[PDB]
Amino acid sequence: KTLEVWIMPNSPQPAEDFKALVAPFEKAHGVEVKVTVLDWGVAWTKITTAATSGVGPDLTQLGTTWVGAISAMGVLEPVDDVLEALGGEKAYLPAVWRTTRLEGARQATAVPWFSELRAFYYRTDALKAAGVNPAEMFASWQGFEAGLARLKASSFRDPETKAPLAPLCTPGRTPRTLHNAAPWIWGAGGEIVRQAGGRWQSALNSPESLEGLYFFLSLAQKGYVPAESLEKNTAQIEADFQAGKCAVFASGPWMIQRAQVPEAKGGFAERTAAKNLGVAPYPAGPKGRYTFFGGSNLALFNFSKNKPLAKELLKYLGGPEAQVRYAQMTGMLPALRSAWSDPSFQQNPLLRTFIQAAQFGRTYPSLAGWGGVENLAVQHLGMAWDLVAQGRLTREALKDLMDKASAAINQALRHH
Ligand SMILES: OC[C@H]1O[C@@H](O[C@H]2[C@H](O)[C@@H](O)[C@H](O[C@H]3[C@H](O)[C@@H](O)[C@H](O[C@H]4[C@H](O)[C@@H](O)[C@H](O)O[C@@H]4CO)O[C@@H]3CO)O[C@@H]2CO)[C@H](O)[C@@H](O)[C@@H]1O
Ligand SMILES: O=S([O-])[O-]
Ligand SMILES: [Cl-]
Ligand SMILES: [Cl-]
Repeated sequence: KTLEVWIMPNSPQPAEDFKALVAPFEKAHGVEVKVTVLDWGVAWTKITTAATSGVGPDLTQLGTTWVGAISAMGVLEPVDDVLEALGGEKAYLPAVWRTTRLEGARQATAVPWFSELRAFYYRTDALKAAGVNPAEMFASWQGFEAGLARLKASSFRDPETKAPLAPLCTPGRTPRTLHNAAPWIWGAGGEIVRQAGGRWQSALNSPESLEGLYFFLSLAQKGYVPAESLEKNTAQIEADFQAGKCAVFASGPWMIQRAQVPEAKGGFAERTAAKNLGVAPYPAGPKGRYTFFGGSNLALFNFSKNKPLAKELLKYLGGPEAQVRYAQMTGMLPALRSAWSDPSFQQNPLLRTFIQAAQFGRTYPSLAGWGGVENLAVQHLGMAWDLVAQGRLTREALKDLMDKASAAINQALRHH
C-alpha cells in the first residue's frame, strides 16, 4: 500500500524531514508515503494541472490562499470528518478555520497543517551601531522611516563583507504575491478586495490602499532600498540578508530555524546575520497594525484511490504530535491552536515575537477567484516597482496602475 503526497520546501531538507515526520504513521499502518517536493514558483501550475487532468497525488499541500480556488474546481474530497476528529471549529483560530473551505461552501476541503505570519528580521549589531532602538523603529510608520534614515547614515560595515549594509531589503522583481505589500495597504486602512452587497471588488485603487502602497514603494525611491534589490526576487533578497548585505528584511518564522542550521544543511548559522539576529513586528500604520497571516493546509483529491488511508494521514498530520514535530522541523507555527502553547515555541525569544504579532494577523478572503486576483495584482505592482527603479513612481502613476489592476480584478471576479 502507497500514498502519494505533494509538499512545498517547508524545511531545510523537505523530503527527508517529511519522511521522518510520517515514519511512525508508515510503521503503524504498514504503508509507504512517497513524497514529491514542488517549488512554490511552480506549485500552482502543477496543482491546477493535477486538478483539471485527474493525474496527481492522494494529498497535496495547498497554501491557505489557494484553498478557495482549488475547492471551487470541485476536485477536493470533503474532510469535515477529519476536522471533527481533530476537535472541530474550537480547535483552530477563526482565521485558520476560514481556510478549511471556499467562503460560503457547504463542506470543508482542507485540513490545517501549519501557520506562518510576517515580521521584520533585523541586524542587532547594525541597529545598535546606527543608534536605532528597535522598539521605536518598529512602532510606527514614522519611526520606521526615521530608523531607515539612521541606518542610511550609519558608518557600520559588516565584519565579514567589510561593506556597508542596505537599510532595507525588499524585492522589486514582479512579485509572485502581495504578501510584502499587504501590511502597508492594511496599515493605511486599505484592502485588496472589498465585499459590497455580497459582490467582491478591487479596493487596490481606494485612497487608503494607494496611501499604503505609495508609502512602501517610495521607501525604495527615497534610497532606503538599493537599486540592485529592485532587480531581485524574494529568494535573492533572503540570500542577501543572510550574506550580511541588509539591516532589515520582512519574512516568516522559518528563518529563525534556518539561522540555527549549518550552511552544510541549507541554513545560515555560520553567518554574522545568524549571530546578530533580531525580530520585530510590522510598524502600526495610521489605521492600525496588521501583518500577513497564512500557512498551508493539506487536501485530498476526490480522484484518490486511497481515501480512507489518506484521511488517516490527514488526522495524523493535523494532530498534536505531528503538529508540534513539523513546526519544530520547519520553523513554522502549528495550525492546531492547542499546539501553540507547547513550551518549545514560547522559549525562542524571536519566535515569541512572531506569536505576539499574530494578534494583528490578517488573512485574504477564501475566494474562488483568488489565484487570478493575486496574479493580476502582482503584474501591475511589478510595473509600479519598474517605475520606482527609474525614480518615476508618482501618486498619479501608481493610481493609473491600480485603476488598471482594479478593472482587471473586477472583470475576473464577475466570472464567479
Ligand atoms: O502564495 C501561496 C502561499 O504562500 C505561502 O507562503 C510561502 C511563500 O509563498 C514561499 O515563497 C515561502 O518560501 C520559503 C520556504 O518556505 C522556506 O523553506 C525557504 O527557506 C530556505 C530553504 O530552506 C532553502 O531551501 C532555500 O533555498 O533558502 C531559504 C533560505 O532560508 O525560503 C523560501 C523562500 O522564501 O514560504 C512561505 C510559507 O510557506 C503562505 O504561507 C500561504 O498562505 C500562501 O497561500
Ligand atoms: O515621497 S514623496 O514623493 O511623497
Ligand atoms: Cl512588493
Ligand atoms: Cl484584503
